[PDB]
Amino acid sequence: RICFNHQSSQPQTTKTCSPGESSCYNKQWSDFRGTIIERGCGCPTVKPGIKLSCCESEVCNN
Repeated sequence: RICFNHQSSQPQTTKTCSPGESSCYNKQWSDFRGTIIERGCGCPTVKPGIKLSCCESEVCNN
């Protein structure tokens, strides 16, 4: 699996996940500086106040 791993609206970058990892994620939250969108491999656990979206297809997390 290959997932996007760039932050927000910055230029696209991708990452090849560990073998057997089938998910990608999109996490979004706000902080004192602005709105952040983090992307990566896997499907992390839900943390309060953070929006999370997981998908299981190639570069599915834009």
